[PDB]
Amino acid sequence: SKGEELFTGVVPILVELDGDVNGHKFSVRGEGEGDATNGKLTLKFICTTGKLPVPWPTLVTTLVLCFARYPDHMKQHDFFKSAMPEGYVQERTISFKDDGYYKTRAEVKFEGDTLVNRIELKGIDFKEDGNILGHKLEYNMNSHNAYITADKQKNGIKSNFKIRHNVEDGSVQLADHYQQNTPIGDGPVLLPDNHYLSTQNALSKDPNEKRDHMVLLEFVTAAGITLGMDEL
Repeated sequence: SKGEELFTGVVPILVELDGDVNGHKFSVRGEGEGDATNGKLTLKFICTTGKLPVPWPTLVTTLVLCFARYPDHMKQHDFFKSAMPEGYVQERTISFKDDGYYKTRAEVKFEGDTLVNRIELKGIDFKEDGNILGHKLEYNMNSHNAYITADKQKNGIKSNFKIRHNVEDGSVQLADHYQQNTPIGDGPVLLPDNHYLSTQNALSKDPNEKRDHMVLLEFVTAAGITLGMDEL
């Protein structure tokens, strides 16, 4: 598979999200670029419908793992780029402890020269003055490692991991992610050995932006697969 060859330079990114959480509807559009050689993403997200009714951090994981940096001696475990350009479907349920849950379905694929992430999100059973609908989460994102396993019986990968959102009162809101990815096209895809992605995020604001928005810098790097015997 020559999908990896599509990520050797800097690749423009488009993210479009339609959301509906407890009947609060919203849209987000993001634009930026990805640099898979460094595992680097830089995007600016706009809530195009006005006010985002959930905290920006709760959408970070939903708003392009094909840009993770896989070390050379792990390239054969990079499912995400192998599925390109025909792309993959990314599906999650994100269960917020003692609160509601998101269900997401995304298509990540190339459209022209641009990597596009198109997401449908439905949120259900949230408390209107909980941490999510009540906007009680701090504007940041803790670094986290997410374990990846192959899903042979689906030709894809799966992953479950916990995100820990800092609450404004010092407590922590748990967001349990269950994720599954499957290719869109029928080409050959890499089924990795078990490994993890290591992720860091920096969230900020654009001074000259009055719209509700999030400026995001993200690094994703693959790890967890051992070495030792490499002399070609």
